[PDB]
Amino acid sequence: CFRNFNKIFLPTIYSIIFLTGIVGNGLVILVMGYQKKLRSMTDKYRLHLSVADLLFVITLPFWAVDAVANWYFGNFLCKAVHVIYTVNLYSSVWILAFISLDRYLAIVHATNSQRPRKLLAEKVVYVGVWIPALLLTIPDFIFANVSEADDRYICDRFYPNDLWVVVFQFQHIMVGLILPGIVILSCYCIIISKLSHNIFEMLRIDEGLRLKIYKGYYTIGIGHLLTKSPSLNAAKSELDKAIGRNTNGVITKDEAEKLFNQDVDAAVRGILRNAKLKPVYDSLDAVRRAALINMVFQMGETGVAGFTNSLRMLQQKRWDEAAVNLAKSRWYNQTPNRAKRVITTFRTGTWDAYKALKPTVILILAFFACWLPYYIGISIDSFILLEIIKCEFENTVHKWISITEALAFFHCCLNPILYA
Amino acid sequence: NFNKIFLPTIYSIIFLTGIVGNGLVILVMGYRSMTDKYRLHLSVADLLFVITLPFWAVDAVANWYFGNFLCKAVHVIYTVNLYSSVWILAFISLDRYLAIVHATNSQRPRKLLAEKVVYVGVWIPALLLTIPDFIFANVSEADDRYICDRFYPNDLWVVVFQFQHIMVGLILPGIVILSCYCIIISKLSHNIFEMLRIDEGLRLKIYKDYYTIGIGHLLTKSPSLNAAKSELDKAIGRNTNGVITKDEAEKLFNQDVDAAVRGILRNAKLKPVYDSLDAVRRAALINMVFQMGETGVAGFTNSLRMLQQKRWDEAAVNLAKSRWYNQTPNRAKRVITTFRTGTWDAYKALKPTVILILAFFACWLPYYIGISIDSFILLEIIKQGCEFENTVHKWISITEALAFFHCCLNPILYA
Ligand SMILES: CC1(C)CN2C(CS/C(=N\C3CCCCC3)NC3CCCCC3)=CSC2=N1
Ligand SMILES: CC1(C)CN2C(CS/C(=N\C3CCCCC3)NC3CCCCC3)=CSC2=N1
Repeated sequence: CFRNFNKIFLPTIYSIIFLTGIVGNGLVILVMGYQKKLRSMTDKYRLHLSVADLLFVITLPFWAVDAVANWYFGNFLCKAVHVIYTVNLYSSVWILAFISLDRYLAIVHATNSQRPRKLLAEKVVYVGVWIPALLLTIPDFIFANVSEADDRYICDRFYPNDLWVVVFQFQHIMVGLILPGIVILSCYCIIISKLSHNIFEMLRIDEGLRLKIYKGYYTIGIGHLLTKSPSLNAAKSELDKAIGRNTNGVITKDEAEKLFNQDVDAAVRGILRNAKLKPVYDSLDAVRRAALINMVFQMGETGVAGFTNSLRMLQQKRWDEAAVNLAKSRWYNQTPNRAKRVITTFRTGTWDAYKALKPTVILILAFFACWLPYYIGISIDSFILLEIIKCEFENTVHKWISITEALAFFHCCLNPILYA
Repeated sequence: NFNKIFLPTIYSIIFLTGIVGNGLVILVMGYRSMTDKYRLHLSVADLLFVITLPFWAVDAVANWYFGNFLCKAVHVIYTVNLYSSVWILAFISLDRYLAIVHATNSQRPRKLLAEKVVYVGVWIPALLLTIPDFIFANVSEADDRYICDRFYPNDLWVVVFQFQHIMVGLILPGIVILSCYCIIISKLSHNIFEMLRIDEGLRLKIYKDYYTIGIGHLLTKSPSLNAAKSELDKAIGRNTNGVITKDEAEKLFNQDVDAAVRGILRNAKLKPVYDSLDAVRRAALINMVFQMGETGVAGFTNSLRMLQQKRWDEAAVNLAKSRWYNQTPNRAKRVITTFRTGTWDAYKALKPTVILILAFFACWLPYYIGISIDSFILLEIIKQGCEFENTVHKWISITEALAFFHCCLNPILYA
């Protein structure tokens, strides 16, 4: 086979990203870099991400000049462009891994374990993400050179065997996607598990945990209504029907968690069906979502849906207005302290009655979305390389790899785009 | 040629030691400590591999006689064993981290991890990684002998799998093991801070008799604050002005503990006692050195005897008879309880885990040196020619079989 339809259209893509990326990241480093005021730890990591992108976007006119006609830059700049691309390739994804780590420490070890969150943001990021990637750039400092093949000069990495190619193109999948990707997905699974337990701890304080059958109808665990029927043996049959064994009126703390988690999912599925509740729950955050779930566990789907003004105020982020409006209700004088805690939870968004993770989820997912078509492409090239699929299809796939790598560069002008 | 005599030698020993060894381990807990239950998973993994070792010997001595199907089966059993063994040890490290660092926070997810996660994470992904070996291993009908091994389409397929092997087999499990150990070593070294914090007290200002900072750290014996600040400024390098941070106090405490351990390990009476003691009981001995000092603690000749003899109830009652106990009861009562129980109750086994993991990696270490050199020549960095190239290939052959002893170090671990 042999190695240009998208080569005068492709340089416009580097230019769009250079113009958006330089202006975008430039004003972020202008705002963040010289400011002292409102700094959640993720903003410090975002500055590291913005500086990494800014350094790399400066390299884009070179990519565009190389794509249009030639490489007039020389030996040193061929190495520099290649080293700046590698540092931005590894640091970016690893900054998101350190951002995901920060979230794990913020949700799981909030008070349980003092911050190492300060150390990762102030010092570790330099020698744990910056320096390794700055040293991983060494094979590109010498193997990347200027070729004077035809009157047209080609600047790229010239290794010696191919067996040197796959060992580095595996190092790229490992350090670039496998190692940081695991960290991010681990945090995203540990959090949602130990965050849907805070709902247990919130409702244990409010509804109460009873391991034996109590009443005013027959009840078990975190307020699980078994039957309205005036018969204890009928309550046993309803208990054994949805738990497994013939328990006989007594359950345990660990197995009580499961029963409650089933009622949480049933209420969540119900909220996602209610015309009034569905948009509000989708608008709210984890803690404020749990405060609304708490209300469904007490009033019910219809009971919550009734609070027209407050639900609209919760949907529109008007916290103090929603809390004041909710205080002027039937519920606030029915259960003064349970409503006091829930209202103040809706007011602040914290567990202070006993930290936003949502923009982080968007940032990582958008980065994953940017690089996804390139990963879809690169795999097919590796599939044809191993002789799994079969020359016209080979060079046409290479074409999409060129455009997807350039469309993936949009990840640079996104961290600044996130501030909407 | 010598490998026709030396490989069956290494196979025979490892077969007998491995079959009699792992066999016992299975039948013991075939009908409960969670660090053992994984050790049972290892015996099922290792015994299956030892069961295939006569095939290795027959095919090293003479011919492959066992057909195409059994060629694939030996390749799969080897692959399963390669990935399960190392990943069980990762889960062993993971369990200890949850047992030491999250002793209460994450109480029993270990009960699930050892019952459920082990099959979805160690067994299933290893048995699904057995697929390339199931396809590519076949019997080559060669001229004078039949050869059993994997034959891939191109040299690229070789690289893809022979590097995948280093990730899910060495980099990924090793990265888990090392990080777990790094956090355990940090939590138990933290834990001693909390002990002395309850006993010698923590503060960021000074006191006198004797100017002191942090957790009973004597700045100067001289009655001059200028010298107390001068000692403090130089203790943590940076300018202090007489004040330090809680996190900064740990740095001074670790310096005080490590220097005390450097004292104990350079003392003939205390070194055999400290080496024999566990993490919790080691901290209790250190606590005593912070109160009495080397010479003072080394004086309890009768007490130090039972501490290194695993007779706790005998040592505790003997120590309550000393001058030290009645003169200072509260602290001494709490330290005696530490030796007696091995728990932090006054304020989980770790050594077999560490030995098992170090012994496993030591077993595999020479093979990794040999496989490292072979990859250096294949990639063209080293150059002596083909003479040392076969010497390296002779090394890999011997070191790979010599690294099967890993199957043996689980039942042998009961010593
Ligand atoms: C991975 C990589 C850095 C490698 N590469 C490549 C191959 S090198 C290269 N130019 C540049 C890539 C990035 C650094 C500067 C040279 N080739 C040609 C040169 C003539 C015009 C078309 C592209 C294209 S896009 C890309 N990205
Ligand atoms: C990684 C691997 C399984 C690959 N391999 C090999 C190559 S296959 C093989 N026999 C067996 C190894 C493992 C499965 C059964 C075939 N070769 C020869 C046949 C001629 C005499 C020496 C051994 C030897 S030891 C080893 N280790």
